[PDB]
Amino acid sequence: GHKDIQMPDGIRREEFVQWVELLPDTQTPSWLGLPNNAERVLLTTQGVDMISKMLKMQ
Repeated sequence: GHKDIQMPDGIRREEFVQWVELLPDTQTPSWLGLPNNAERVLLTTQGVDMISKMLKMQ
């Protein structure tokens, strides 16, 4: 949505590390700049891969 990642104001290493630890832990592909549906495409690809492997399994 309208939310965006804000860069830390700290000047030392420890502040940056503390910012990384505090990251929301809900990463979406839009963090990287990709569209949010890239994750859905990847999941679809992995599902088809699992289907292919289990088909090879019998």
